[PDB]
Amino acid sequence: SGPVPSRARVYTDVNTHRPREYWDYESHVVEWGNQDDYQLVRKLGRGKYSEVFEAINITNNEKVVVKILKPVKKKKIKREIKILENLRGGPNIITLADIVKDPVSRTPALVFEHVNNTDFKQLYQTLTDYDIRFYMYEILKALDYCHSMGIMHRDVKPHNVMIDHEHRKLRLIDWGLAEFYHPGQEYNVRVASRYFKGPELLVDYQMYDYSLDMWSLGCMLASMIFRKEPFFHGHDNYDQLVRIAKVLGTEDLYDYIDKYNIELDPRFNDILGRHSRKRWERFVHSENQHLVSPEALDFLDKLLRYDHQSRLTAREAMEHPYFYTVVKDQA
Ligand SMILES: O=c1ccc2nc3ccc(O)cc3oc-2c1
Ligand SMILES: [Cl-]
Repeated sequence: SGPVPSRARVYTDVNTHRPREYWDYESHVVEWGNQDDYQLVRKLGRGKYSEVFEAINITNNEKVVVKILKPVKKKKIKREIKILENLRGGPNIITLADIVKDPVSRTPALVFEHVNNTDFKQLYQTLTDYDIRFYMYEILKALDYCHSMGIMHRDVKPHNVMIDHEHRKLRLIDWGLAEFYHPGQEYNVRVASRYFKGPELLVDYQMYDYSLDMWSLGCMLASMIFRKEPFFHGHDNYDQLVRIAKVLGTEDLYDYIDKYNIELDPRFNDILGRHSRKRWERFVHSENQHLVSPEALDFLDKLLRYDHQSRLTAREAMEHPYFYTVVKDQA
């Protein structure tokens, strides 16, 4: 019969009402700077798609971050570039400073404003309940903006959230997998990290939307409040759904399949089986009690849903009682 089509509850036609140039990144022309304006100081870390270095700008002696892209299809490079330019200036969004071509490998290398190289994974152990709500609110600002700009991150994870805890700044990075949202378009499910992949990715439902980022956010929230990184610890893409099914229950799962008429892989039918929907009070123990609250659990539950349309939008999430104390202090 085929899968039931779906659309985004919010920011649905935002790209349609914008000029071609905005979302048609293949036609985007790139103005290239010179690497002889930058000197690499030290490697900040390696990656699957790029190498990252701390660098200095020999024109104003300003510290920057250079991301030397590994060989990948031209349009994917233009995509990341265009998305960065479109989201530039947004709340908690990383700032692409300059676009440069490397002398040695002759590969493009994005230059970003220098942000305190503190990863979200290391700080997890030291976060108080308030710090969690605060930074989750900050991420929600970045997510709501890019969603409003018709852009899905498709790779939300702690490894992609830089935070300057000293000044309480936060930046959402790595937009290399980000894509523009168009109503009706079927996308590639092979995105994001395994532990943060939403159900529709695991069951191969290609017509997803902004809601994908909300699931990944839910996975982060769970890991923080329950002190379990990662929360859903699957071995592969099949086992990942099983780990989820053992928590959210198999009942809602097959109903999600039924609703959108999803052709489920025969493999799942053997490993899924039957599981009840666990209460969140189960994952609570003496070490994480101070992070768990009735407000937290209610908010977390509204993120982790099989049905992507059932998940809260980025704006709705910011209106949840869980952030009441945070919104107050900011005013
Ligand atoms: O201070 C930093 C450190 C690493 C960074 N890695 C990035 C990777 C991708 C991207 O789009 C932006 C990035 O910005 C960074 C800023
Ligand atoms: Cl229970």
